[PDB]
Amino acid sequence: TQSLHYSSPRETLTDTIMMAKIRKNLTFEAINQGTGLSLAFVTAALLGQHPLPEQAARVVAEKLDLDEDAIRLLQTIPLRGSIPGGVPTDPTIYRFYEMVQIYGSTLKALVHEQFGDGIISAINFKLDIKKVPDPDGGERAVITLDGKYLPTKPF
Amino acid sequence: TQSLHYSSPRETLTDTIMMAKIRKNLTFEAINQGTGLSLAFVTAALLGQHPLPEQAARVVAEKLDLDEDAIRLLQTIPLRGSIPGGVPTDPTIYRFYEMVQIYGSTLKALVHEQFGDGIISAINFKLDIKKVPDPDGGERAVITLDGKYLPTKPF
Amino acid sequence: TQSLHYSSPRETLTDTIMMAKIRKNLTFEAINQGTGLSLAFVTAALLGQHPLPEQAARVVAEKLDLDEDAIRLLQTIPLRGSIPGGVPTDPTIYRFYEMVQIYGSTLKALVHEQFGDGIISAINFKLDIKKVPDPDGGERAVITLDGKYLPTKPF
Amino acid sequence: TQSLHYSSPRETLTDTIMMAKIRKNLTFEAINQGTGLSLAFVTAALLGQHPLPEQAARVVAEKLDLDEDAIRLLQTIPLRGSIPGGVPTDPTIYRFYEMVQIYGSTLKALVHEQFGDGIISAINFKLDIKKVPDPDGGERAVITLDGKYLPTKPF
Amino acid sequence: TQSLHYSSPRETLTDTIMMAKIRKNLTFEAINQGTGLSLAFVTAALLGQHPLPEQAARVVAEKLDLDEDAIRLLQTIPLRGSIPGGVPTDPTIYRFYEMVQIYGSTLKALVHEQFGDGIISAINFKLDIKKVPDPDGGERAVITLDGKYLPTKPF
Amino acid sequence: TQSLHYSSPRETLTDTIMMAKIRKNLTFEAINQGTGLSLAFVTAALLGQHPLPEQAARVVAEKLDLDEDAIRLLQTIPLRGSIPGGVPTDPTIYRFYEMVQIYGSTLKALVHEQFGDGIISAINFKLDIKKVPDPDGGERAVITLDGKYLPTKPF
Amino acid sequence: TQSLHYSSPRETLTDTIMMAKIRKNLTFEAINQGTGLSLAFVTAALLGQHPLPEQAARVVAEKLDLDEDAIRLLQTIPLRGSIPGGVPTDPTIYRFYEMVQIYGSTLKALVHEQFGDGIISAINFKLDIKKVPDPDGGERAVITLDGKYLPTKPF
Amino acid sequence: TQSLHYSSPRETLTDTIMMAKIRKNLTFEAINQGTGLSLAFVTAALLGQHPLPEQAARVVAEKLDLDEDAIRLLQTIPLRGSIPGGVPTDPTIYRFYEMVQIYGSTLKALVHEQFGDGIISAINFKLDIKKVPDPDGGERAVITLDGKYLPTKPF
Amino acid sequence: TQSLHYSSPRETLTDTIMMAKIRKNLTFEAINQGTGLSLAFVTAALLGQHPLPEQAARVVAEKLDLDEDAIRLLQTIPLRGSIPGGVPTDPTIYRFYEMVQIYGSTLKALVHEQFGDGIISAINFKLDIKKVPDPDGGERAVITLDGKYLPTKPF
Amino acid sequence: TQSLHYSSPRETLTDTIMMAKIRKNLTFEAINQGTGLSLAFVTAALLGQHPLPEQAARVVAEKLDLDEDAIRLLQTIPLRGSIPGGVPTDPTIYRFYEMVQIYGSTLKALVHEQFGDGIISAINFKLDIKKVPDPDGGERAVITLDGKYLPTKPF
Repeated sequence: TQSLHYSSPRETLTDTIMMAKIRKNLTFEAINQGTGLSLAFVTAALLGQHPLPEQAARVVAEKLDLDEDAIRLLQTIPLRGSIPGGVPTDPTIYRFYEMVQIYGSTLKALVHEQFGDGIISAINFKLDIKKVPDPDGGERAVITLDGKYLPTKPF
Repeated sequence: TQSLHYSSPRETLTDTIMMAKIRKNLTFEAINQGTGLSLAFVTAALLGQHPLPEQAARVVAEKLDLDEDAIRLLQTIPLRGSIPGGVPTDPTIYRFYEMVQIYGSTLKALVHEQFGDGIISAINFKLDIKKVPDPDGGERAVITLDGKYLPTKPF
Repeated sequence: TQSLHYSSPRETLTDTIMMAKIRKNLTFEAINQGTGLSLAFVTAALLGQHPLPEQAARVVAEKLDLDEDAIRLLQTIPLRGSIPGGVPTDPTIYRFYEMVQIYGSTLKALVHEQFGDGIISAINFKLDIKKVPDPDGGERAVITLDGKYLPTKPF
Repeated sequence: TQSLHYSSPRETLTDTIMMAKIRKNLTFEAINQGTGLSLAFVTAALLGQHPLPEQAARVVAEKLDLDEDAIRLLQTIPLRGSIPGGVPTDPTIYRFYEMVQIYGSTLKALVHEQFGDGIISAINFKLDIKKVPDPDGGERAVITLDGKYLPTKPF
Repeated sequence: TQSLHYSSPRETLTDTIMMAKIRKNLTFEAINQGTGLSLAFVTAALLGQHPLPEQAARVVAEKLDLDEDAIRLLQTIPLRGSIPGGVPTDPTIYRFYEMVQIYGSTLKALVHEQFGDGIISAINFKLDIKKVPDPDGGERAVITLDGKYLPTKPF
Repeated sequence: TQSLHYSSPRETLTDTIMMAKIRKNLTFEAINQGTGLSLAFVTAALLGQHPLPEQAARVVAEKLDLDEDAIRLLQTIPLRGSIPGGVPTDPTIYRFYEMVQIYGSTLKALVHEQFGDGIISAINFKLDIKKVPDPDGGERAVITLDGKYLPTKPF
Repeated sequence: TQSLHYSSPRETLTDTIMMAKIRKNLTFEAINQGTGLSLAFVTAALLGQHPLPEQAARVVAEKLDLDEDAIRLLQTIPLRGSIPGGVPTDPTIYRFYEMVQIYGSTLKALVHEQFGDGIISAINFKLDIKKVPDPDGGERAVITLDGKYLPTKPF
Repeated sequence: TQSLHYSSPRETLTDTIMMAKIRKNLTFEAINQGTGLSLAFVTAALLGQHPLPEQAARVVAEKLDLDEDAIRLLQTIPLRGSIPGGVPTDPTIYRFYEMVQIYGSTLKALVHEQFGDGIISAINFKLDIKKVPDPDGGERAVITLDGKYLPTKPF
Repeated sequence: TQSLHYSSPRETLTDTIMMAKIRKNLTFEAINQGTGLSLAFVTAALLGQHPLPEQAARVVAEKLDLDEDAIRLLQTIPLRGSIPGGVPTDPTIYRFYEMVQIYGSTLKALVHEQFGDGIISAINFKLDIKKVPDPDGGERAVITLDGKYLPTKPF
Repeated sequence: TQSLHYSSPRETLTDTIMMAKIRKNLTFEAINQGTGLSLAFVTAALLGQHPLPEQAARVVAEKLDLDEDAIRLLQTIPLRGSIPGGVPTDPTIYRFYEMVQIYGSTLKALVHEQFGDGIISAINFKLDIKKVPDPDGGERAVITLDGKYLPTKPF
């Protein structure tokens, strides 16, 4: 599996993808139909953060009119990172950034209390987002971060 | 309810709290017994990120030998933020920071697709962490971020 | 409703809008006539910070000679943020930045005193600017920031 | 009128003031009674961002048990700035920071359109915060920024 | 008068201006003949930091062979700031930056002693530079900064 | 003449000086009477930016009740720089910082046009502040930066 | 097992350890005798980057005269990170920093080629340093970084 | 041997190289066959961090369809550095960055203990990566950093 | 003599120069033959850091196939600075950067001890590089920094 | 020889050294008599950038009245770096920083032309400063940087 150490070719591909999606007024849910993969994984891949397996790349390529060069690039492992410079200003992204700023020390404390020394993985890891009704009217998003506990063992 | 615009008095209190917890070899779960509040909220408060109601402040104060000045400070709204300088280096905290760096644009995209313009709140918001078994051996942490959808409406 | 996680396409559209506005010597007030929306909101959208509803987008597009791709892009939710790098050097923008630097702790202190724990929203939010005469000669700007109070409650 | 070019002595006085306010469970509104000055100005002065005139300094000192060294220091012009490092992490302050990040270019645009070249002053300037009911239940903060227009004229 | 909230179109114009000036081997003094404006103001405008009024723009446009689009853009209020990133490395610019680094606290102290609380304006402001002989051989530059004092008064 | 490569000793001495100046209600002009040196030079020295000759160090020491250790430290060449971090937030200091941000490229252009390649010195340099009335009411500061021209010649 | 979200207490302990090591002229190899653990791990723990098991903590505490509070702190999981601000200036540390700056893209490229998508762990990880003779005279250091491959798999 | 002090021409060549490698679905191991040099060195050179000797440049050029301009550029000494801005966000590179962040002080300590004052070279230096089975299933990467010891000797 | 306040025109010219130098396989010493100027001065000019006198500009232009526009640009005083962002990552440049980081306070201390208050000039300044054999085998660079002492005198 | 990975204890020692040197009015030249070492090396060590061998430490300790704890700490290898934050503001240090900013690319270019690929060492390295008369009046400093060339060779 090929990989890139710089982001500019994948950012160009992502821009080609987004302009086709907006021109055709598609949803990510619709683009993902037939990949057999979870919506969050494929969306992240279309946005430049994961490789797609070849079959999923060709399924999404048919819906967005991508050429063979684009299909090849969609299968490459990218230089990951979706917030240029690390600190977002967009309010939607910032709220998730803010959760980590405020609750980061609590997450560390409770991980070590309940699991032990080590980390919760961001690689052996699954993300998903669910819309649920709010009991007081309106809607809520339940974002689930599901990661393997990897212990730190004295050697 | 009183508030502070600078963090040094609360950091001093947090250090008093942690040295009592380590000296007495207590868990956060044990300190929280009798508050009637969720473990994640009270842990964040002990770590300097929330005010406690007076009853919860006095319950935890009895377990950690805190004086009346400390009880008063525990009830104040703090200057929040738990990662000095915004960018963590500790690997445990960093993994949560990393999730937002990689999946931030995906979260934005799927929020706007499934909810619309606006944000998922970090204020009308609940966090919790659950330990569950991994089907392949080991354990996993399921962290749930549960926030109200607040729309952006043209005016 | 479509959205973008990166700013380059909306920055290009904004430049197209600004060069047409300058070539035609139009005002924002004149562009805004007949949009059904407030001048501050539509101006922010033209400058790349909000989506416009379809009919308002078509009204401004006719005055500025924009095509159907530009009309679609005007309706997309953007990656928000109008000050590259966060810190402005332009004196006009800097004064508003400076108001927050100097009065930020005062705002926090009085929000908590008069409302309680939590925030004043920048999303459930309206801005407007009004010109008033100064009694000592000259003119003043009255800028109104009108945000919903969102409480932080123990959970 | 004396002044300081560094913040540490004034930060010590602000800490002494906040610890007294919290000990006595006072409000800024109650501390301000009898100064004849606006709540936002006097609050900012107590938080280290303005000098107070002598009579106002003596009124607030009597409620906070300040001594003569502290009364003299409260009358000094400080090195202003209330957000260490410029970028806030506290959510309450951040929302006002975010307002400028999002609408900064819009404010510039409308200032130049409605007033002309130049700035809206942050010095010939008045700030106030008002609480009002939201018609849908809850409350809103109406923050007014009232600044003189100073034009940039070719010489 | 029109304005821009981003610098790229004006940077392009400034480049066109400088390339014609170097190609024609002109001085700013000669370009400024007949504008009715001072050399420092017009030089700053040509370098992208001020608008020119229409007739002065046409006077400089004739000497530099600029088109009507360029003339219109010369009349726009720019996004101001002449040092990318804020910190200069060029020795000539750095010396003026260094004067403020070293004497900044002295300037604050003496402004407050001789004028009072408030600022010396950078907008109600005139700059000029004169060359005078040095009595011990050589030449000196006398740069004069002439700014209005704007008091900070209790409100 | 002794020198220091770190600022903390002169920062402590500057604090000693300012606490005495405020306690005694002195002006810098009064402290400087009898040094035979310029107010701006001696003020900068008291604020940690220059050494004083012994005679001048003893004159200011008598006014401020400084001891022989402080007199020796006043004669030491300091590590210069009066704005921690380089970027000021205090409005009074920032205005002078802004003057360089806005007019830095103009200063460069006109130095090279009127003097040649090289720099205007900040070392062979004199600073002075004058207060003059403004015709429209109020007052203006005329700040004079007078520096040697030092050419850059090929080698 | 206890943990800390801030580094100040472990930095204090590390200083106590280092002053005893220097006063007693001990080596890390001698302190490590009888801990049952590897020299690199125990050295990192003494320098504030790992917890020690209780018995190993007592072994090193006896050699360095540490008390029971220090022994408890040695067993706490710390806030990890050994380079304040991320970027070292010390030449010895900088060379290892430089290896990553220069070869980072090569490491990523060869990890993906030889293992696949994912990471080489810094937690399931062992470090050791060995001294070997250089054939051309002198000595070399062979530093071994031994990390588990953690794949990124489509989900 | 020619060299460049800026990276953009070499970044263009690296892009041409990566697009060819991806188009032809080649491995670095396959590209390196016939150079007689180590895989890590040649990979780094292809990624823009080393010059290649002429014969090695011609061997890799033939597999990637490089022309004579590109062969000459591959032989030039580049401006080295593979992480724009110094701080990586890509998780694969970050783990190696994190190794230095955590163990940097330990490496310094053990270098000085086992070798003496001075540095472990990053120039007289060899890097290699080896894949080995993990006894518990899966695989590990053994990365060897092999650097000359250069002492700091008092002169 | 003309001057520029932005670097992009000389960066383009420097690229033109280096592509010709590499294509032609020239040395800087060969390019400089016949200018009557020092290799370090002319090399810095070619790399965008000085203007050349006309005679020298035409000598280098003939060797490099530069046209009359490039000759005019070579005579222009540039915006100086050769390390984007100030901090180099290239090992060759970094070593000189490191020399100042390590010995900066020593240079200050010894300048003030041996010369007095003031600076060693980087403007009235000459740089040169010599290669000499090392007694132990290999080679050494002797770099000479020769600058005017400029005293700081009270005013 | 012992070493430290943090700078605070050595900064404290350096302060003790400088206060005794200023109190006794000594020169570094006089302190260095009888050490057997060069003035630049010993000055750097006193300023916290090098260890001294034991007998030289005792020689300087006698002249500055340092204790046995101080003598031991003078012998430790420090965490090196003499400019907090990397960027100096002091004019005397800044001039040497500026020499590297301006001539850094020229130094790289000429090192590669005259030596080859690799670096000029900052560790196998000697620095000295000499005062020489200027033929046009005044004095100059000749600073010599003498570093070993370390080649970068293919492996």
